[PDB]
Amino acid sequence: TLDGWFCLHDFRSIDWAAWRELNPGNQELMLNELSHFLSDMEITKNIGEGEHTIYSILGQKADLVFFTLRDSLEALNEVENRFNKLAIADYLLPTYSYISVVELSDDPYQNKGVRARLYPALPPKKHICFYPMSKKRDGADNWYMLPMEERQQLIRDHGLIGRSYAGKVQQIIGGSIGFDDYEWGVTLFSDDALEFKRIVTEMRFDEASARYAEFGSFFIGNLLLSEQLSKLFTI
Amino acid sequence: KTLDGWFCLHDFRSIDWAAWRELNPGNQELMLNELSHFLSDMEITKNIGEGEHTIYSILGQKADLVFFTLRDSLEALNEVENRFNKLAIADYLLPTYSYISVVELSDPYQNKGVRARLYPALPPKKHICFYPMSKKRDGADNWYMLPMEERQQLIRDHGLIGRSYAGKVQQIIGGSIGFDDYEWGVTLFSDDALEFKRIVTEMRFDEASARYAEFGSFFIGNLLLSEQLSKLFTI
Amino acid sequence: VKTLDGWFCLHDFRSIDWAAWRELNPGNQELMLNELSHFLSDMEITKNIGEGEHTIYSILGQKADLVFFTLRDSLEALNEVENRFNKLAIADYLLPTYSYISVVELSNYLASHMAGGDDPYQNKGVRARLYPALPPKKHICFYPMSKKRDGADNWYMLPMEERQQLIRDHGLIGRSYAGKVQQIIGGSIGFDDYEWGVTLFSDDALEFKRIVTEMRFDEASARYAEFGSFFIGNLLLSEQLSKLFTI
Amino acid sequence: TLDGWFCLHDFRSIDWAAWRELNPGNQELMLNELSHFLSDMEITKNIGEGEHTIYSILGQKADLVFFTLRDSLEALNEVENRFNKLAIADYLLPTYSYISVVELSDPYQNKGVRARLYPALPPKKHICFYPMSKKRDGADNWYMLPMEERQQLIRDHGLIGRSYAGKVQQIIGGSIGFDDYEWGVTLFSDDALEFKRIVTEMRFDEASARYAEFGSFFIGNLLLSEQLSKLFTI
Amino acid sequence: VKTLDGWFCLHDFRSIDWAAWRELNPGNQELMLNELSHFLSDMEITKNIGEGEHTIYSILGQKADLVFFTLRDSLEALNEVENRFNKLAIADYLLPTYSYISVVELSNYLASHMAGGDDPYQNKGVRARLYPALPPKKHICFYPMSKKRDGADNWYMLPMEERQQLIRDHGLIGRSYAGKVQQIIGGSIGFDDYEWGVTLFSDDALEFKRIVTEMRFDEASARYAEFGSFFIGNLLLSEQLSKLFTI
Ligand SMILES: [K+]
Ligand SMILES: [K+]
Ligand SMILES: [K+]
Ligand SMILES: [K+]
Ligand SMILES: [K+]
Repeated sequence: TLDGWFCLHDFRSIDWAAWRELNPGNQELMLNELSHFLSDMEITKNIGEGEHTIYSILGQKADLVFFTLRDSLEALNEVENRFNKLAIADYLLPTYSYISVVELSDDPYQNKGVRARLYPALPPKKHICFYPMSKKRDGADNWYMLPMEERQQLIRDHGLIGRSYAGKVQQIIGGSIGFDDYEWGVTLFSDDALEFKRIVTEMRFDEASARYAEFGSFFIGNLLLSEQLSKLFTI
Repeated sequence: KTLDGWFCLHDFRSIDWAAWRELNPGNQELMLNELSHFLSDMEITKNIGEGEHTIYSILGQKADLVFFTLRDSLEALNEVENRFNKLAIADYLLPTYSYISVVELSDPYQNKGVRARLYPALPPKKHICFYPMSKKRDGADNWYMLPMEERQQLIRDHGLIGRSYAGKVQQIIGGSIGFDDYEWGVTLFSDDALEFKRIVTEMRFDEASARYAEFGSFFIGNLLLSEQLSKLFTI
Repeated sequence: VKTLDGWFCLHDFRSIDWAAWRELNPGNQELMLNELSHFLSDMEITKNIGEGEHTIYSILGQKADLVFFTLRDSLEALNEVENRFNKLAIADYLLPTYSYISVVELSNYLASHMAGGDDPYQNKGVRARLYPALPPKKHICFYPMSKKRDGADNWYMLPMEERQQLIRDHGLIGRSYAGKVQQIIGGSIGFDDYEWGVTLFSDDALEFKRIVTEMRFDEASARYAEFGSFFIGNLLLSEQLSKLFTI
Repeated sequence: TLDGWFCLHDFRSIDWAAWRELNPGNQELMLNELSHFLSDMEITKNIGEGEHTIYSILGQKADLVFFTLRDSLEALNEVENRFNKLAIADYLLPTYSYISVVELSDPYQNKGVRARLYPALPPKKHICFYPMSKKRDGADNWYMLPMEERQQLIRDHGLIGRSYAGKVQQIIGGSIGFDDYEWGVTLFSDDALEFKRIVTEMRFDEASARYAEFGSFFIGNLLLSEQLSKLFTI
Repeated sequence: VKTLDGWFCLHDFRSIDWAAWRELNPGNQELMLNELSHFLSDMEITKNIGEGEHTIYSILGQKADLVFFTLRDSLEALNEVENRFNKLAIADYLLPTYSYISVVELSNYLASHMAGGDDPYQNKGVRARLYPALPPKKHICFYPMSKKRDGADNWYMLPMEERQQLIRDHGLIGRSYAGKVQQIIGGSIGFDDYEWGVTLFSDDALEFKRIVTEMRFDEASARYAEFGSFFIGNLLLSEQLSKLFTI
């Protein structure tokens, strides 16, 4: 398999109780520093050395997710440390995270059609859906014990689903074997959140997932631009 | 395929009685008045027909209160969530659990009986019961690997039980595949709590649930009107 | 599959915040304990009029320091006890660690009374089970449990007569411990995370270990029982609460 | 099944941050109170009413374990409450605990049996604790086995512990009805590698291989009362 | 089913409390960083006299920020390092998030040395594996694991000759990533919650994903492996600390 950018899903909850105690002046300074940090990220993306986006997560799991993509673990780890060193980061409590690397099955690494997948531009879709997953190794339902022939056939039929949801849902698959607790981090983008439920359900009735898919938690959110972050942190 | 309605937020909170006690009577009253106006705007959204909301006092240590909110978009639902947390009193309402889903039903949308289910008016029943569930995918007991006909039969016989409790137990089924950790969010309303125990027990002896259902935690509570909030928060 | 249901129950486990408690002066500790004694006397009044029950046991281990087992005829009454308790000044030092909600349950697998076109709730023998007076046994044992639904071992796919047989044989063991162990079975399907909440009372702790062990070799439990956490404790009277909260 | 002393495994973590903020004056006073506490524990030991020991645990699970044995649940709980009421206990955060009773699958007045039911804790250099239960999962159901089969398994299992005798001392505490697992196993040895050897060897015997379910494992080093002041001294 | 055992191991995962650390002035932060430096210099001495090893990596994600992998020849020494570490003033800002105790292990499935009535612990080649020098690779990968004992897939019920074949085929994959991935196998049966603590080192993190994936398709792991949490990190030298702890 061919690998692309290293990915970080960073889920945060806003400590409103502490944030409320800050005067408007200091709240302004911390947001000013954040905007500067966000402009930094934008520059890295403009030179094609990374990607990033922010979505507001629903429910008590988190308030925000910071999805970041970079060319190396060193180039990903300093973003994480640089972010935590921000003043406002004290009010962004860690609730969950995920580490992965963009994954995909004559040089392919120059094929500009393949580059668009390994180093994907993040679409500004209204909504986002994230969940980790793994392939089962339980009794008769053991994905990794399947023959090469049958196992590939399951992947074939599975791919036809996402193929049918083209223009409705965009997927980013990140392998996490050796990097995190599950085997894949799946990120979905769409302007209609209902499409997330439809594709994952339709997938769940397909044998590939119906028999071998193990799922972690599901996180769903809405697009959050810089022009929306200010009113968000304004009580 | 299914039909979807309002997006749902079950927001469970525990009351920080230790912290709340430290507030003088004056400050406690101001925060209640701020909450009162918040609920007033919730009532506006309810009247205009762009959602619903209700509050119940939960029994046990899982929570003290549940804020069940329904809206016509995820943006609107996240708005209520953040706006709620920005309240002064919210600092004393600690998050213990939450669930995200959308009202689900298996043209119809302009059929005045269907929309009544997809956009349900919350009845002022004396008790509520909530629990998340999922259909199992474990060996011989795999719901999503069953033939279509066998599935319909199991759903059919399951449906027979629900209609037998009509007039005693009102249900709201919220699909959460792609939205949360389980596959459905079940909400029951009844004036007799024991009806919850009767319908869920009877269901559990039906094959659809007996063989294929997985259950999360169960939350039961009592109806709490806005007028009774002042008395509740008075030590 | 049918049940007779009595009092709604609350097992309220609490841990004592000794760090915060030792900061109060004896005068303030006295006022809080005074308010608690009043609260507990209120509970006793409800008991004396036959509209509920309550008891306190000291739990061993880090799971909890105290359990407050309370029984009431409605969830509105039960919740009110809960809210009223937390509003106590001393409750700020009683940290929640675990709880359970159930209702006293009598299943119809075996009979509890003669069936003669007759109202069971008027049967005093039945009422003594539905609305049980709590015995002042020296020790308590609580654990939630459920019936498995796992492949070949699926309790809820069994025929009625087969479940009857299993409950019957299970019962034989249960009644061999009559006079040594008293049992309160609370159904919690639809009310909590497990399907039942079992409370045992005895003047000898080892009896808890004996009955549960012997049950575990009986097919009803050996094959179909799924257990949660176990809690063991000692009876705590009001006349030794002041000694407990005194450092 | 014969039953002896009631047991408490009390695992604690040291709040170094809060402990550091205390000036050495308070720290010494709290350590003195703990010394008087442990002094009274030794009296109970010498008269023959109970036992106690302390071990420094490795890893983040805990820093210390207080293993206490008493004749009744009243006395055990009293020590537990007496311990928490100590000023120093505020800096000893609870991380894990276990309740059991010394189990032995008129014998009660025989010195030989009493040595088992009411065991003196050896001052071995190391300790190992883990809870466990017997499986009731599908075809692997220990409690649905015929007695004759179950007896042979226990017999084949017993042979292992006896070969490790003198190198590893074991205290089995039954916890059915008392805690979340069915047994609490405590091992003592002057060589921690012996723990790894006996548990490994046991796990290949059909009794544990097929029917054992384990909880968390805790390893620690012997810690005397005189070593506490230098442990808590930064 | 014997093993050769070397240094006792401690993986100490920590997270940086940036909020509290920020409140500290650079004068005090400097002082704590200096104390940490003297601590690591003492660790270097122990390493130079040959009484153990130690290294530090920066973990990615919220699981941790740092891991302090330490190796010693006794549990007394290993626990003293642990106690000394926490007694550091800077340690208050290093919150414990996870840990794993184990000992460097060589299984007897395949031979590590030739026969001869010849003590293996005197073999220079064996000692190099039991008391391994930590390679300064760019990245690290740690994960605990255990062999399954679930129904048909029961590793500990397998015949010896079958476990051998499985480990043999398993070893071929590991031996194929030579010069790219170095492995430290720490046995933890009786020491921690899993049966092994596996530590990988490589200058290319993708090799971790490559080896574990290929391994997971081999029957030994495809059928019998149980995995815990995975931790991925970047190498961090003592001179890089002050850089890291500068806001
Ligand atoms: K949120
Ligand atoms: K409550
Ligand atoms: K206790
Ligand atoms: K430790
Ligand atoms: K990190």
